Amino acid sequence: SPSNTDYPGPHSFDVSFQQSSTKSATWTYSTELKKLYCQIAKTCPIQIKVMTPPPQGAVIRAMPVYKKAEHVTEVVKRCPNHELSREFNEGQIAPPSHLIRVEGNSHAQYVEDPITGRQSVLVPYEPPQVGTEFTTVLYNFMCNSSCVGGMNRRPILIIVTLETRDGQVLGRRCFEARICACPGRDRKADEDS
Amino acid sequence: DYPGPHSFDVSFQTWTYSTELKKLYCQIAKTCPIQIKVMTPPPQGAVIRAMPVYKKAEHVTEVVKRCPNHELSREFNEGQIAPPSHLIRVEGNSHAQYVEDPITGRQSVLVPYEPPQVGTEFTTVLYNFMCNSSCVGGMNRRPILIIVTLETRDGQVLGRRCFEARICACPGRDRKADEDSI
Amino acid sequence: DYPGPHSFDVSFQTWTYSTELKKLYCQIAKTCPIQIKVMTPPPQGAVIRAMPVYKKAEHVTEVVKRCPNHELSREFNEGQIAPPSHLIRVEGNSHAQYVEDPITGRQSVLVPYEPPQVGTEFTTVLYNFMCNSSCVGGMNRRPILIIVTLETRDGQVLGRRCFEARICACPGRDRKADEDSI
Amino acid sequence: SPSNTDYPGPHSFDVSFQQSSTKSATWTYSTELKKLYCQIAKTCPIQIKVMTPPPQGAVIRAMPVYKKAEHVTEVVKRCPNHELSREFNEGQIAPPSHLIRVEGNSHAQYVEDPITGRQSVLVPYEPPQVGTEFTTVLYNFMCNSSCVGGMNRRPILIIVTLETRDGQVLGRRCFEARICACPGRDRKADEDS
DNA sequence: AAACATGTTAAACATGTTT
DNA sequence: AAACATGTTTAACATGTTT
Ligand SMILES: [Zn+2]
Ligand SMILES: [Zn+2]
Ligand SMILES: [Zn+2]
Ligand SMILES: [Zn+2]
Repeated sequence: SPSNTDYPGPHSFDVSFQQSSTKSATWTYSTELKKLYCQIAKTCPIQIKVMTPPPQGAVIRAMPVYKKAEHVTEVVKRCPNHELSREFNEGQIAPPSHLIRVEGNSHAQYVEDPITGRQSVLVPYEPPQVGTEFTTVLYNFMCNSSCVGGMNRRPILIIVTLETRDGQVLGRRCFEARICACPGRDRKADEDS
Repeated sequence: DYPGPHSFDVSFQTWTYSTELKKLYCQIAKTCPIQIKVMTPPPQGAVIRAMPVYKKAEHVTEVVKRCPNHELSREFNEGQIAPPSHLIRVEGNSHAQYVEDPITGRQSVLVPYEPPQVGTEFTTVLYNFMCNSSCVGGMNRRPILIIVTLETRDGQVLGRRCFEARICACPGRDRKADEDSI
Repeated sequence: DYPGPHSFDVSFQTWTYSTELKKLYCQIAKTCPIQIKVMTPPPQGAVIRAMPVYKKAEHVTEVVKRCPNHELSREFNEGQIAPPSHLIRVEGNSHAQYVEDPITGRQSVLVPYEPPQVGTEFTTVLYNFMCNSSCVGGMNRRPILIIVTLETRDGQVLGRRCFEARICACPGRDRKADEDSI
Repeated sequence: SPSNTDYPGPHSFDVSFQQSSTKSATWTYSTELKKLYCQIAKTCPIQIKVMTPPPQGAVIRAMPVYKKAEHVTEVVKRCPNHELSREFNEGQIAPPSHLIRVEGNSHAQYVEDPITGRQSVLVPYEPPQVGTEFTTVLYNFMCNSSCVGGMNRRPILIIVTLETRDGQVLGRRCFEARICACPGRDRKADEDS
């Protein structure tokens, strides 16, 4: 069952979240809590930062997995309802079963591991734009973290991993993901807890 | 409106559409599913171009771009295929290509046509509008309307349909109130 | 409502019924006893068909099936006579037959009519509703109403009655609150 | 982050606002609230009064700065929209980025601090006209106090400072500035609050 | 049935524009 | 000035779940 410990690796790999506006309540992040609260199917900008240029076909794989020990062995797919619902799939090219999607990147390739059957999504690594210090990747989470027949409100967490073009892990960072309806409210309540 | 040889047509099933007002009310940067329907297979490369333009005769000659604020605000731009100036964007299609006319300077976005899915009866396109219908320094609340055109791989027009677009914050409210004027 | 020649009628004695709201509030997959009463013996094969349909004019044309989750979730399906797609089920009757209309695609369930028990005054049918009135990908909280129809063995209608169905989790609460709106 | 406390200084430095007509609703002042309510790009007359002639190159610098602690460190510039909009900049000589402008004075010089990057505008001090008790300076505020991509309705306040020709502060006065569309209405509502 | 978790639906408000 | 148009801010409401 895939590792979830932070491992900076030779390229000082790192992921962070910086707010796209100046509200914009579509999502929010508890650096303190290592939790990302965000709305379903909406877009989440995630900042990647290295300290030294990674290898060649270097890729960034984002994989979802249940937080709690009891479920870790269960794959994380979209609930039956959404995996068919006309919406979010109609003009889509991405596997309707996959939870995690990346928008704005034709090269993005979705993958199901033949043995573990674990779904994940990869994007070829490209350095930041000139004058920019972050490579930004656009993720989309396709099921509330409470879809019955899916996560059924079981905490999950994302494992973004920087890997060599032939799957060797060069770096890994994790954060708990909780896709809902009122990221604002929920984060707030979660913090008063 | 020009149905053309393939009896080209657009229709709609965070946004809403007044059939009889030929007006689309939708929130900014939110996704707009749009239905395309032909009667006979179009040529081969056949593309679907979506172009914005001002409704009022006063302003038709002025190109339609995103207001300066949005145009250069990391937000929505940062990790993006499309140019930050373009108002119309299409999501869910790597083949989608954005184009600026060298002479007219007009911005538009094309997407290669493809028959519907088996059993289906519509070629559905995903459009995103990236500036409110009121951005100062942009549309400055000047009504605009979208011109979706089915064209031949080399730019020959095969059909054209058009509806008024009004991307705001309360498409519901606005639509309703806009329905009160009668 | 069409009483018909046999003065056909439906009535009610985990669920509850607002007589004056013609609304049935009941929990999912729980059992609903429904009372049938005629005035004169119906024909011979005479059947009682229960069909679901959306109350709102907007959606009447759309068939009513179980949401995808329930439709294919071993739970409630595994060992079952009836099709997993069908919303309405009848328990306690081997003769009960489920039917999908080839043309309209509409789902429904029939049960052969039988006079009441001796001394009794009602033909009681046992209905099960298999999806909440709010299942995403199904009724998506769109009010539906049941159409129980007494028909002739060959499908001729002899009578029809109808009540609004709202299968939820707290029929008590919902009913009460739904009674507060007045 | 620039000081905002009133400091009369050796020359009994003072700023006040006296109404140019006898309506004229282009602006208004709540002496009581220390708030100036005024329309964008329109002209605001501000009265300067000393008690003893200031030094030589003595200047009057007006600098904008956010009121609330959370933003004080952020410079105050014109929102992107106005910094390009053909209007208000076409026949203008002043930096389209600058919020505060002074009209009716060729010697007025706009300045961006190389280190802090803070924009301000200076005007050489000149005593009142004969028989007059005030040196009047004409300011123009170039962005609503709600321009998105700019102040985004964040309260700001002006810091007019009397300084020696080589930047030594001889006096300073502050007032909250809220440039809007209906100074009348807004002030009224603000007072019923 | 109580206290709670969480998606759905919108109202009250702030503030520029039109009349 | 009074009304109108519109983005924003915040809340209430509906309903399955948990206790
Ligand atoms: Zn789901
Ligand atoms: Zn804009
Ligand atoms: Zn269901
Ligand atoms: Zn501005």
